[PDB]
Amino acid sequence: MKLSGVELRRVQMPLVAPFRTSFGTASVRELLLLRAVTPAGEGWGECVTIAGPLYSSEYNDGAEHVLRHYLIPALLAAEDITAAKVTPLLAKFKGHRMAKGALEMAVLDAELRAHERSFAAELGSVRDSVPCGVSVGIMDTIPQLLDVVGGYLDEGYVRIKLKIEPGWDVEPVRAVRERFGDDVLLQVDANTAYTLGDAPQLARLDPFGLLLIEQPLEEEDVLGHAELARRIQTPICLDESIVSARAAADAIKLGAVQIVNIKPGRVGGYLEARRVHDVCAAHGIPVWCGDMIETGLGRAANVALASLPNFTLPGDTSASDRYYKTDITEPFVLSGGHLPVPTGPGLGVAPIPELLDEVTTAKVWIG
Amino acid sequence: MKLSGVELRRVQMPLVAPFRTSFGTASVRELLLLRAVTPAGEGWGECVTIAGPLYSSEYNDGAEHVLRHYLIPALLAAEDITAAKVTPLLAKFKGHRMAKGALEMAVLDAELRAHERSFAAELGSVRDSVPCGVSVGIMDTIPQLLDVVGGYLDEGYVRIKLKIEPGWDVEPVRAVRERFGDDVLLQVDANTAYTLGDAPQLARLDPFGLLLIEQPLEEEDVLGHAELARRIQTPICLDESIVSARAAADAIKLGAVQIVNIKPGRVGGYLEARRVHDVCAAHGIPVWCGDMIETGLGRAANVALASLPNFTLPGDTSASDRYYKTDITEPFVLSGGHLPVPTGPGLGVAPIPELLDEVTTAKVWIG
Amino acid sequence: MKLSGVELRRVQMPLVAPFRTSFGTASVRELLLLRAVTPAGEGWGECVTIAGPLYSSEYNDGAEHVLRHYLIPALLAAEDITAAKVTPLLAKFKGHRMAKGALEMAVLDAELRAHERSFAAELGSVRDSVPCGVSVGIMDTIPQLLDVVGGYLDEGYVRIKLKIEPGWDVEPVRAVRERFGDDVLLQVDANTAYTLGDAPQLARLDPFGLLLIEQPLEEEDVLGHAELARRIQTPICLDESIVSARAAADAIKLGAVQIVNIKPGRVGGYLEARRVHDVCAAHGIPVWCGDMIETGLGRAANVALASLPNFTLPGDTSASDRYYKTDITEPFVLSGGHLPVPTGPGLGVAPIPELLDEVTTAKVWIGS
Amino acid sequence: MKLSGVELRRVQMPLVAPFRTSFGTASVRELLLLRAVTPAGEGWGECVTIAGPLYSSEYNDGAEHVLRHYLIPALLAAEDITAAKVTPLLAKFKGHRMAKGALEMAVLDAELRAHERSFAAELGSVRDSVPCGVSVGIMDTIPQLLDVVGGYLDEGYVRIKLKIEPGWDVEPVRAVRERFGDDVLLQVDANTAYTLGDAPQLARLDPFGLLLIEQPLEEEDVLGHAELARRIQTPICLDESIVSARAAADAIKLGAVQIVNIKPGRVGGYLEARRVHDVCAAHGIPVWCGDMIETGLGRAANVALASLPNFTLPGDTSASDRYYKTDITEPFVLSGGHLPVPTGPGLGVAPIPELLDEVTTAKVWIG
Ligand SMILES: CC(=O)N[C@@H](Cc1ccccc1)C(=O)O
Ligand SMILES: CC(=O)N[C@@H](Cc1ccccc1)C(=O)O
Ligand SMILES: CC(=O)N[C@@H](Cc1ccccc1)C(=O)O
Ligand SMILES: CC(=O)N[C@@H](Cc1ccccc1)C(=O)O
Ligand SMILES: CC(=O)N[C@@H](Cc1ccccc1)C(=O)O
Ligand SMILES: CC(=O)N[C@@H](Cc1ccccc1)C(=O)O
Ligand SMILES: CC(=O)N[C@@H](Cc1ccccc1)C(=O)O
Ligand SMILES: CC(=O)N[C@@H](Cc1ccccc1)C(=O)O
Ligand SMILES: [Mg+2]
Ligand SMILES: [Mg+2]
Ligand SMILES: [Mg+2]
Ligand SMILES: [Mg+2]
Repeated sequence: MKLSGVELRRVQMPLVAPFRTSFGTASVRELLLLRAVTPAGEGWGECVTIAGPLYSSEYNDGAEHVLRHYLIPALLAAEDITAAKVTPLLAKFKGHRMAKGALEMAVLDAELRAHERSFAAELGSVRDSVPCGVSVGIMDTIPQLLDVVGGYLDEGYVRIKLKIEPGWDVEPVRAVRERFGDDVLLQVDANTAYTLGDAPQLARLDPFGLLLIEQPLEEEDVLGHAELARRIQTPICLDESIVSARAAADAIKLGAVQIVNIKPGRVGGYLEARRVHDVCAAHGIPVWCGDMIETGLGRAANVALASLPNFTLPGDTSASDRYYKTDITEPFVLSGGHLPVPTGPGLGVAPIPELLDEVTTAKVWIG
Repeated sequence: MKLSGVELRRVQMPLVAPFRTSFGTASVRELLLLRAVTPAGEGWGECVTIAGPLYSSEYNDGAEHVLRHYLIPALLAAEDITAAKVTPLLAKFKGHRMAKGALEMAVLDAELRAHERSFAAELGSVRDSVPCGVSVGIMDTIPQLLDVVGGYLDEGYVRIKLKIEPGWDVEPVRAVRERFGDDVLLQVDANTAYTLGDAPQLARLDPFGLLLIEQPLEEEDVLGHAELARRIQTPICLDESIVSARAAADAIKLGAVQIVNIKPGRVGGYLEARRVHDVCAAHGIPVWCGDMIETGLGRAANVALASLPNFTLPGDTSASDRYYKTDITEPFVLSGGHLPVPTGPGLGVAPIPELLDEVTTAKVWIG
Repeated sequence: MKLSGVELRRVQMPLVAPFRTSFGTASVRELLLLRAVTPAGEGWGECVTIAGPLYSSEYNDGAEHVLRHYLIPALLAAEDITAAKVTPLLAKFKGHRMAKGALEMAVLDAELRAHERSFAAELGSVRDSVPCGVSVGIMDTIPQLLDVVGGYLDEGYVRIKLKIEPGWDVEPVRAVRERFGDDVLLQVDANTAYTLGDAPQLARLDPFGLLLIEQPLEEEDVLGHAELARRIQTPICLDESIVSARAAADAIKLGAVQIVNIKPGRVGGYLEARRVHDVCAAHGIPVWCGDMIETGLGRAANVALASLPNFTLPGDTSASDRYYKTDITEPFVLSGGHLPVPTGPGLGVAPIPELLDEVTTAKVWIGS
Repeated sequence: MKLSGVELRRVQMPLVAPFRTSFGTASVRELLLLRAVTPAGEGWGECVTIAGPLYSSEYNDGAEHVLRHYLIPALLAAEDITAAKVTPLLAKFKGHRMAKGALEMAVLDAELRAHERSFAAELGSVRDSVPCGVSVGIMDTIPQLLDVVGGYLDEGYVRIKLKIEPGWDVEPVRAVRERFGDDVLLQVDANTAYTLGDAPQLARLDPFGLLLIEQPLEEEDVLGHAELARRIQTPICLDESIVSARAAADAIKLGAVQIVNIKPGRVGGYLEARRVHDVCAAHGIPVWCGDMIETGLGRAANVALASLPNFTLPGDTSASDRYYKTDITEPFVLSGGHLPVPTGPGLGVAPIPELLDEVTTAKVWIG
């Protein structure tokens, strides 16, 4: 595969409802899409960065910059190229995992389309559909939360994840437990908002039987998570900290984690994500698929990834309409709490050009 | 892919020279080959069992029996089949890894041929050729060893591995070191022939600067290998003990291993072998590709596997003519101490039917 | 003595009731018997393999094959043989523990009959009878389970062991506890059906005061069992994982086990079983005797084994009639919840030839 | 067996040469023999106590007393008796292991004679002869030591063990090494004579390549031995400390021992000794057979014991004439450095009544 060039698009899509997290609130999703062009044809990738460096150090303008002036040129200068070779070709560049991952996705989609092979087949899928949960944001009042939660249970979502932060943890959890009972699969996610000094407050979650607490402490504090685990009954899950398969292995060896959230972009691609899955499986650590409010492109890849054998807890890969009135691909629709795994070549979906154009803010060709 | 049936062949091929190991001597290679037939076309697999249970519990008649009456029927009874799905379809059968691996290889070869994709591309190859060492057997006299070794260094093999056993360890190593010097990459392999009580004898290998000692103790004695490592300077490498990715992770956590030999058949296939590679990479453990004196079918798959990024020590995948005057495939030929990675669809090689018939002792169709 | 030869028999015996486990269901027991012939006399051994490799990698056709073409010829080729020497003579062959154990049993039985000595005396028995529990399979409905359990408590079995699997764990246990109370000795056995990810489901068994959970995870996952132990209150017992005395020592050192199930065939014979017992005793680990639905030959040997001092929990060595209408030997009959330890030479029992012939499906002689 | 009674004999036998140890010197062996009488017939046992409590707390008069007033009556009062049941029948009496062991030996010899079975068969012998070393005492001068050692090497003993103590360690070892070379198997035995404060002195034995140092510290100081092992290169072997299989397991778990000396009387019998062997084997710890200057009765039982599979270092079971001009049984005679394993029923030997009467100093019947 000689790479001819890449099209970078900025896209802006309105959200059905504001999504609030410990780091801020969003009414819109701003993202980067990549169209890799080969002599064979096209492949699509999606960057999971957001507008500013509030979740991790990467952000949309930074990703666009590093892709345009370093990563894409390094691939255009090479002669062969395969999805596997992207990693060594870009290894000299430190970090920028979300950007590398987006690029690897587009290359992989082009490569697999050319062999008429699905993402699911390449990654090692063993099922045709996957059970889906939903991530629910911080709200202004308890009764507004109970409404939203009740709504998603009614749609048939099999698990609820609540965003939490200081001032919004024990009360929402108690309320959800009182209203909906102890059989609902329930977990929480802090996005780094606590310190080890807040252990006694997080220990107040012990009686509610949560599946897990996701990333209570900061990204770099792996040892702190192992300390925290000695003080609370709720199992620790890491997200922000798991930047690679090596990072997962390290965290596991140190007793810092019992369940891992896998997000392809965060780890530098679908291929590294597979390795994270394999490392966790080998240590008996369950994994589940995270979501970065992707369009249908990323959603299609994630649903494929989530059909691997060690994904044994429900993921955040919700139906398109949880986030968007109008997706840019044919949308994902919940059915019996599950999403179906795509079947065509590559991602098994492509942007509907009319819908994509409506939401494109900017476009540039790199050749 | 619906699987139509499988052809089981017994094959017997003479060896250029007797090959002696701590468990016995062979002048011939007896093996099983599989031809998986689909509507799409064919795929080939090779079983790495030997005639009796002297290296592991599996052996040729046992593999033929379990394939024929359990493994193959379970795949024929399934609706849709993929290489990835072979594992869960056969999971209810305990052990029989070499047999399962052979069957998975044939299915994978058929699947990939149909997508016009190489084993190298599927596994994640990052190089076009690989450096090759050679495994050298136990001999009757030191001077006969020095001859053979000198011969293989002359052909351009980049590393020597010596089979060892009680009564044939320190002397052969000292002799090779006195005659060829300290810069030759040199290692040893015991195939389980020692006990922890022999530590003082194995410590006598400390001054010769060996890369490793492969499987000094029995397959089940992982804790003993960790104990042995506290007593000798030579790094421990495991082979027989590494039956899966989980087994590699367990050995590594216990300090029982510093370098891992990967053999696809021993671990239940090329897809598990890839997971062993990934688990070892994530812990910083170098791997290298083993050899089971395969025909060109297995040799092609191994050379592909050995081109993955964490294979950072030379493998035992020697040229065809190290073992055979006449291979059943287009032979592998050493060139600058390297073998080239195959490029066509699937294995990138197939049996030359006239050569295969000369060496086939038996044949049966399962349908 | 020189071994003259060995007779291999395939035997099929119907079960009184279907027996369901996490790995399948059986209405019949298919097994291998061995008759070792020496100048001194005959001895009997029993292989505990089943028809396919669903419990371990070994199975009946595989055991027959490896016995016939490797194990038995290696013993015929030797000069002098004792039960103890069987292990080194067969050491070059990797695995095949059940097959080796069957052959050792037959050689030992012949050796001990010639010295007019019981299995019990050879192994180090300290009691004349042993308390017996029962292993109860998975059923289609909770009320059918309660009926069967109630029946076995009525016969005087001192302990109940329930087979479990995903979808059949917390409910059957709760039901048995509700119907029969908290004083019944109760345990469960998964035969490898769970993963470490199922720890929260297995932790739901915490309030029911089980003695143990046997082999919740796969055979090779010893470190995982140590991890599981830190997450559940029910003590872990290993079965499939304990393939030798070295394996038991390793599991114990890693905190992966608190109680060990000993099955002689699984460990490569009665002599290795004794060593497992002794290693466990030295580390303070209780053991108990497992059952593989053996005929009266294996049952006799197991009852003997179970009379050793560190067998301090009731075993699965149930009475013959729990499994079989007609045993091929003098049957074992429960009495005050106990089975008596056999007293004659060797096993202390032998097949009744007419009963054995009714049930024999194939027979072959292997000699030098 | 109902036990009818036991005959206790005191015996005194002169030694060919004085035997000096860190705890004293002996020119004579004073011991207890037991003759257990059943309806079936007789069996013999031997107590390995010495005259005073200088090696352990047990001694001849103490053993005679405890046997006569506690142990033997407890067995006479029992209804059925087997060698295995001795242990539970005597369990209420604390300690007195050498005494219990002597009684168990006699009962076992009677039981096995009645079944026409050898000690070797009962214990699990896998060889017909065993290699033998010799234990050499402390001497007044270095040149006298070199003579005695040279003599025993000339007879074909395969290993030398030197008794040592403060003032007699480094010099004798150096001298033996300078005279006879580095290939002689050489070890030392301190019988508890050092403290952890003498570690720098014991570290001066590092360069002489000793197989082991036996019981450098006191019986109770198991943790101290583990400390000492961190400070010297010579492997630690325990003798006095290994009072049971449980003790061996404890010592091994604490890193206090690499090699174990088994003495049946010290551990409370041949049946516990077999358990010590099995425990050590399971942990990969080599064992070897000790000697307490027994008569041919004990010697016969020890040679049988030493033929078990994990006895992988030569024992102290020397030929009868190393200690005695005239043994009370048919004597053990070295042959190619080996002693042959007895073959008859029970011990395979019995006292020659005229020789026994010559050396009997006292006799009593307990009935
Ligand atoms: C899509 C986007 O970049 N929004 C916000 C922050 C944000 C994103 C996603 C969820 C919550 C807040 C920003 O950084 O300005
Ligand atoms: C569904 C969700 O909460 N996704 C992110 C939050 C997030 C949304 C959008 C962009 C970045 C982060 C997480 O799992 O933390
Ligand atoms: C042809 C063959 O498999 N021979 C040996 C095995 C063997 C293979 C390779 C090297 C040495 C021995 C046997 O007796 O089973
Ligand atoms: C090339 C070689 O030495 N292979 C095996 C030994 C072996 C050869 C042939 C068949 C089976 C095993 C090893 O790596 O240990
Ligand atoms: C007789 C036999 O081995 N039957 C089952 C297995 C089985 C044995 C014991 C209990 C349940 C199932 C089979 O392999 O099909
Ligand atoms: C009585 C019983 O449950 N035995 C086996 C199951 C089993 C029965 C028969 C043959 C093989 C396995 C166990 O404890 O796992
Ligand atoms: C004869 C005797 O038991 N003498 C010494 C001990 C002894 C035995 C063996 C070797 C040295 C001293 C004593 O107890 O005083
Ligand atoms: C032969 C020898 O050195 N035996 C004892 C010493 C000893 C001899 C005789 C009686 C008691 C102890 C030991 O190994 O420590
Ligand atoms: Mg998070
Ligand atoms: Mg090897
Ligand atoms: Mg079980
Ligand atoms: Mg001593």
